[PDB]
Amino acid sequence: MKAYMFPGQGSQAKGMGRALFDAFPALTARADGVLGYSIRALCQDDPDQRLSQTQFTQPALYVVNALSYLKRREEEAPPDFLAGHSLGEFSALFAAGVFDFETGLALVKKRGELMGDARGGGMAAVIGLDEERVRELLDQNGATAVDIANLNSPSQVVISGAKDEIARLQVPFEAAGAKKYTVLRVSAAFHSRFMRPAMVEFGRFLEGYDFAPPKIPVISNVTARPCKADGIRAALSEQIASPVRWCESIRYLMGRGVEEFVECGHGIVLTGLYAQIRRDA
Ligand SMILES: [Ca+2]
Repeated sequence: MKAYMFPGQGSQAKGMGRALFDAFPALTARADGVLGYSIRALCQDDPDQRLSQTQFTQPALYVVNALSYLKRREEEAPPDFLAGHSLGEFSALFAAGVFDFETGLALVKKRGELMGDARGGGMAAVIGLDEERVRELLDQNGATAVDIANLNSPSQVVISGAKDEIARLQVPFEAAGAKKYTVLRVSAAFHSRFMRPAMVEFGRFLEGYDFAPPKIPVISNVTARPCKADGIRAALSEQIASPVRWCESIRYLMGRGVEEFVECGHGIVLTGLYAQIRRDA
């Protein structure tokens, strides 16, 4: 059995998707229709570093992920399971037939606007400590406005919360054995109950759409279990205010009997996470 993994923010790069745009002109033009700019120019030329601005990053990654998937479906057998990292979930649900290409793109455009417009708090990526050790350190250092935002591998965790606490935790984390601690360039403390207003707004936005049942199961970042057909809105809206349970999602699939994990989209970010999850499991 085989799973496709769709990457999210952080995996974008100038020049990405070039060959896919060439091969899928209809979807390239349809994407332009939703966005109002050339999607190819955004990805290839990266005008004014817009690719690092989340309201453009998210559409770019969605389109490249979606076209990467369709290329794979022409050339090899369908996957048995799908999973996407944050933005990646939207491309996973597109692949599963939950919504059409345009709808998915409209949803990520809105997601990018909400997250770009978000204010308050920050985030840091931590390499070299497990979840338990991270939780212990937050406690020990009195960081009661900081929580775990991403569980990406057994040694890769993202934390999220009050800006001053995110700053102050760096040295103690490094002294505890973190191989790297990097304060991220983001608008706000994503993936905490802090983002509840954005969650509510996105949920209400999603009421205006009509979804179809997934034809291939999609593992939710919120639950680390397959999305229910009647729970698409909760899975997508609550995701932005909930911890991203990526490591658990991959372990769930391994426990189900999935042996092959393939990254579907630009880069090798999820491939590297998979190597670490598999090495530990
Ligand atoms: Ca509806």
